Order: sequence, then structure tokens, then C-alpha cells
Amino acid sequence: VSEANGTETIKPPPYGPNPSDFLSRVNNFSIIESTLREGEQFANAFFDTEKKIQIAKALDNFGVDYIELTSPVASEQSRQDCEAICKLGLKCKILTHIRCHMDDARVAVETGVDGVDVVIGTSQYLRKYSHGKDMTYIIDSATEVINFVKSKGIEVRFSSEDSFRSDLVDLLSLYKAVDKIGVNRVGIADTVGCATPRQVYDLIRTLRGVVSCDIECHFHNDTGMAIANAYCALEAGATHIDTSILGIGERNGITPLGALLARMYVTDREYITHKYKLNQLRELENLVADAVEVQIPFNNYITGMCAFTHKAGIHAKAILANPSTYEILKPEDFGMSRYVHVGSRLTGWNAIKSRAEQLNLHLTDAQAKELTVRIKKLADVRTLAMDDVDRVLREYHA
Amino acid sequence: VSEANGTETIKPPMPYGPNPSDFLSRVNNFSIIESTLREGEQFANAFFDTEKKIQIAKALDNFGVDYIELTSPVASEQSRQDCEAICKLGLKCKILTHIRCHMDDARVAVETGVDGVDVVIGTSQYLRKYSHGKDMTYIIDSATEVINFVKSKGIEVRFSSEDSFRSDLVDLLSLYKAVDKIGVNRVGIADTVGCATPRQVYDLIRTLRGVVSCDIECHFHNDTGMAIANAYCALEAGATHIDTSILGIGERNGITPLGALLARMYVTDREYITHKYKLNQLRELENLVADAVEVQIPFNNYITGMCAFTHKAGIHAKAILANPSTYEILKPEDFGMSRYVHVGSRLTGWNAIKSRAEQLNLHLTDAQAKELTVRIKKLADVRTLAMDDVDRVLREYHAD
Ligand SMILES: O=C(O)CCC(=O)C(=O)O
Ligand SMILES: O=C(O)CCC(=O)C(=O)O
Ligand code: NA
Ligand code: NA
Ligand SMILES: [Zn+2]
Ligand SMILES: [Zn+2]
Repeated sequence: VSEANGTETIKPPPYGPNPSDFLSRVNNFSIIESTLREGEQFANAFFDTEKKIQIAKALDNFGVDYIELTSPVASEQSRQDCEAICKLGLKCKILTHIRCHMDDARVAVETGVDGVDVVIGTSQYLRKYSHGKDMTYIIDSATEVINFVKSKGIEVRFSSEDSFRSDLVDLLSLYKAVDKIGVNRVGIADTVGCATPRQVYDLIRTLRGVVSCDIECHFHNDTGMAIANAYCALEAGATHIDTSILGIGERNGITPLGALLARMYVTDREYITHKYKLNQLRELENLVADAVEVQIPFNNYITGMCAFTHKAGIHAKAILANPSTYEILKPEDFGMSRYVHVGSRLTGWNAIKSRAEQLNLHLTDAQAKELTVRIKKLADVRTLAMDDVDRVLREYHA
Repeated sequence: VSEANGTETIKPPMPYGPNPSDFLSRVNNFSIIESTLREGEQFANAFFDTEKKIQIAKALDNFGVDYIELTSPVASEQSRQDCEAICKLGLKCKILTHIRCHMDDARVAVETGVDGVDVVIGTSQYLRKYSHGKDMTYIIDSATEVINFVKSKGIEVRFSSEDSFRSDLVDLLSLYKAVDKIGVNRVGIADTVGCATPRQVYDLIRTLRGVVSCDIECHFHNDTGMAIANAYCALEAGATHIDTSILGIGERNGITPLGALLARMYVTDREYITHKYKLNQLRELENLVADAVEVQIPFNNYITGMCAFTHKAGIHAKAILANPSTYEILKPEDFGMSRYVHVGSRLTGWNAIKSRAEQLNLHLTDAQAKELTVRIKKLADVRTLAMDDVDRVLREYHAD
């Protein structure tokens, strides 16, 4: 039934793609996985060679196109680890992260890397007036590094620290200069964690117009924008995004690998599910979690205890449609069996059983008991946490 | 030294100031509707009793939020009673309850004493039809009277539609326009499913801002990592109110987290956020919820997670070119902490406690230090420590 408090319907004035969409890289981009560089800055990371090798092997199998390693001049161990990893015959390309110096580059090339991701310092380029023109130059010695690396057949990308806090006149002029010389890629880094998504879109879109090469983005997560900035970077034409497993890095870290893949999955399911072995993500996160001794957060994307939960009960009635209507991520696409519908809270073995069934761990009668004994001995110490269920199950595989 | 591989410096053309769209921005002038006691009740492990809801409400009030939202008093008798109980505490902030669009639900809401009702309208409660040759959208009679009843009783009203980013725009914008014509305090946008992207949020809210004249509320799920970014872009586009939840707790992986939102807004305008909210209360506020829903604070939680204020010292700090102290967008003192912790080697046992306790401004007695060192041993005895074990054993400790 109706009365005269309605309004004329707002209709728009044929539809197709906007010119912008053509530049978008949302279903066609590369991850540069940086667990073995930026991740080494994580407060509790102390990877030894064996552990670096396992992480590299597992990243390669997972499907990433590049892995980035700590500068081989950081330390002798670092140099050796870089050599070792370059000899495993991975399919993905191997990059190393270096300052813009000749010695750093020689050593990088010696170790066998496929490319050097270079950071240029603000002293390695100046503006000057020359024959009545405002001119930006990359200084002689710094230009030499690019040419050397190119001559030895190796990929080069050049970036600047703290890109969102630099003067745009300097920053864009530098990237145009580097582009005239010729690199594979330039990089943008929100080192400080202050960039906002529209700010990112606007900058990358402009960079895309200034240079002709590829564009890499590196986003810190101090203020919760790292996944959102990666996404807007992609919409604007960025071709490569730096990630880290569980985002581990300096302070609270960077764009988390799993989080990014969750976002990109929703945008294009076939693309992501075929490129990456998604069912391997738990096992990939657990490996790092174990090494850096952290627990997987209860609300971790995809793989946290609660990511695939629906509330059953009086509180489900707050949403109007069936709660199963709202399932943007399909658990099977990530190796899981279902959304778990939670009414009562499950203590003890009931909690293990549920989560284990969800994770596709076909457990023994014998394993059920070992686990139950271990959770009792844990609760004897203090109250359990949702987090503990994933922790006791860490050593178990689908 | 230089050689002719430079270029024309790119310079913008010749005075700079604010763009018109900036004037619509609410980034330093917006309200939080805190929904720990509504959306948070959908958290997989939430079972708040009355005593606990009262404590969370008192602590939210003190903290500085303008609104707290409660579960429908019609969901159950206990809900009804808890809603009455919270409305009688004399909180400064306003108390809203979340309800379906029905007269019975609205009557009871008003009776309990709420300051406002946050209503969700269903798909069957509005039509499109042709009336005298014009394409017309109507709120149905039975739904419209809910609005008027509540208004007649002096209570605030907001109307939302569920799953806004997956509706037809023709339907959705026409509904909000109809609702605005009838007159409400607020309309709400909800990304129930967790699929909205920030530029898409910006575009929709700026448009909604052009369509209606009332306030605009936003609710964002975090399935894909966009909840804080969407809140931010919503604010830039004119949204006036944002739904949050302590630690984000809600359905699935939850919604815009209170602390995370405050970290984002703090960077945008330090003075505004530090004066409005008691930021040094945040740890206590999260721990109270963490205890109730039996979770650990993630190691990488914004502001308050173990590693949020850590710089790596050593060979790996040389990866960034400036000194690590240059990159401290959040000041630890603004949040009740003492400093960034510079980590070289891994601390263990008492050492780890000492470090984090000092960072947190816990002035620990000798007796407490030993209690903690004992409990930490008893923990390591069961399995290897995680870095979140440090915060967990420290949870029942407070700053002076
Ligand atoms: O080299 C880069 O592009 C990134 C360096 C980095 O980690 C940062 O700026 O936070
Ligand atoms: O009432 C609203 O606006 C939000 C309801 C909700 O939690 C949701 O859509 O996820
Ligand atoms: Na171009
Ligand atoms: Na308007
Ligand atoms: Zn970084
Ligand atoms: Zn919700």
C-alpha cells in the first residue's frame, strides 16, 4: 500500500568501459614477495639460511613472479644466502634490494640475481639551471650503476624513499630522468605509512603519464591503508606490488600477501585462483609464523580463526538476508571446507574438531588425543583463546 | 658532477589553495557510532552478559565516542533488559539501537529509552510504480508510519539498506531520496558483504551527498582489507558518521576497527583526535573486549599490537636510507606509550616482559615482576612463546 510521500525515481540519462579502465592492472600484475627482505625488518625475524631456502621454495611453488632478498652487502651471511637462493633453480625471478652504489651492484650481479631493486638517495640527483632551462640530473656515479647493471644483462628498478612526503617537482622529475636513461621499473614507496588511497591513485596515474616503463609500489600499514593503496595503485596502472607474508616488516609491516590475494580474488576469481596455489596459503603463513614466533591473528584475512564464521542465533537476525548470502570468499577456493556457523562457544576438543574439519585435516583417533591432552595442559596455565586452537593445529596438514 | 642524461624538470603551471570538494570533507569533523555492543555481538566468540555490556558502555562513554549502538531490544528479553539498563546509566554519549522497520520493534525501542533508532529497511518495503506517467519510488505506508511514530516520540531516526554496493543504483538512490523527503536524521550505507573498494565508496557517497540533505552513516566489513580505507574515503566524500567496533569484532572478520580508524584520523589531524578521544585509554579498552571474547591482540594490531612501535636495529635497518626514527607517523606518547622499541636481538622471558612493560608505562613492583617471570616460564613449558604471549601475560596490568 502507498500514499503521496514518494518521489520521482532518479534514473541516469549505452554503457561500456571508461578510458581509465584500460590502464588498470587489477587482473594482470605481478607480486614481488618481500618476506625475505622487508620481512627481515620484522621485530622478531631471525631467518637462517635453511629457513630462507624453505620460504623461497614455498613462495616459488605458491606462484609469485618475484622474490626480493636483503642486499648481499648487508653482511657476509647475506651475500652467501643470496648466492644459495639464486642456485636453487626457482621459476620465479630473484631480486635483491640495494643502495645506489657501484660496489653493491657488482656484488649483486656476482651472486646471480635476476635484478636489482635500487633505492636512490636525495644526494644522487640535483636540479640546476642549464642554458636557461630548469634541469634535473642523476649524478654521474649514480648513472654508472644503471648502465653497468644493464650491461651485465640484469633487470633494474629505481625507487625513492618516502615518496608521499617528497616535493612532487623533485620526485616526478627524477622518475622522468631515470626513464630517459632507461630502466625496467620505477618504484613508489610509502615508507612512513601515511598515504591515502585517492592520493595513491592520483600519484600513480600521473606517474603512469610521466614514464614509459613499469611501476612498482611499496606500502606500509601503520594506518590501515596498505591493502587499499595496493588496490588503487593497481587501478591506476601499477604493474608490480610488494607484499610480505602476514605483512611482516618494519613497525606493523606492509601489504600482506594473503590480504592482497583476498582483495584481488573478489575482483577476478579465475585470474587469481589459476595463477596462485591458494590452498597453500595456510601452510605458507604457518611457516613464517613459526619462524618469527607469532600467532596467526584471530581476524587474519582468509586464514584467521574467524574469517569464515557466521553467527548463528539471536544475533544473526541483525542481517536481513540469510547469512550465507554474504560469502564473498569461497572457502573451497582456499582449501577450506565451509563457513562455520557458531551458536554456542566450543570448549576444548570440540573447538579443535570444528576448526580441523574446516581446515581439511583428516585427523587420527591418536592425533585427536595428543591434541586434546595438549589443549588441557595449555588451559591449565591460563584461559584459552580462539588463537590457541589454530596454534595447537599448526603442525598438521591437509 | 653531471652529463647530458638529465631532462626538463616537470613543474606545474603558474596560486594553490583548497578545491571545492575539500569543503565537503568530514575528515576532522565526524562522529563515531561504536557498535561493539551490536555488530560485535555477531563476533564468533562474543557472549556478553549485562555486567560486561555495562562495563564496555561505561568505558566507551569515557573514551569519547558520541554514539554507542546496541542490539535490537526485540532480539530477546535479555536484549530488552540490557538496553533499558544501559539507557539508565546516564552516559554522555547517545544511545542507539539497531532495528528492523516494524512498528512493534520501534515501540519497544522507544519504551527502553534509546536516543535514536538505526533502522534497516527491507527490499519489500518500497516500490517502483508509474503514477500519472512519471517513474515513481514509494516507501510503503506501513514502513512510513514507523518513521513518523519515532519522530513523533522525539527520537532520532536513521534508515539503511543492507548490501548497498550490490544493489541497483536506480533503486538505492531513489529510496534514500524518498526517505529524505519524509525526513530523517540520517541515512546509512552498508557494505555488508566486504566487497566495496575505496574509489567506489568515494564515488557513491559524494553522489549520495548530492541526493539527500541529512547526515550520512557508513558501515564497512573488512573481508578484503578495505574497511579502514572505505571509512576514510567515505569521510572525504561527506559521510558524517562511521560505525566501528573495538578490534573490528563483528560478523566474519568484522568491520572498521575503532583503534585503526583513530590511528588513520590522528595522522590526518592530530589535534582534533587527541583532544576529542582519550587515546591513552585504548589499550585498556581493547583488553576489556579481548578478555570477554577470549582473543589475543594481534602482534600487528594498529597502535596497540606488540610490533606497532618497533624499529629493527642492526644490518636490516640499513635497508631504509634515513635513520629509522624519521618514520614515526604515530607518536607513542600520544597513545600512552613511552617510545619506539629498537630491536636488535630477540628478547626472551623476563627481558621481553621488562621491555614491553616499560613501553606500556606499567610501573611494575618487584613482586609483580616475579609473578610474571614465573607465569612466563610456566607458559614456555607448554610450547614455544609467541611474541603475543608478552602482551597476554601483561593484560591484567595498568599504567599508574
Ligand atoms: O625500496 C623500496 O622501494 C622500499 C623500501 C622500503 O621498505 C620502504 O620504503 O619502506
Ligand atoms: O544497519 C546497518 O547499516 C548495518 C548492518 C550490518 O551490520 C551490515 O550490513 O553488515
Ligand atoms: Na606514459
Ligand atoms: Na545535497
Ligand atoms: Zn618498507
Ligand atoms: Zn555489519
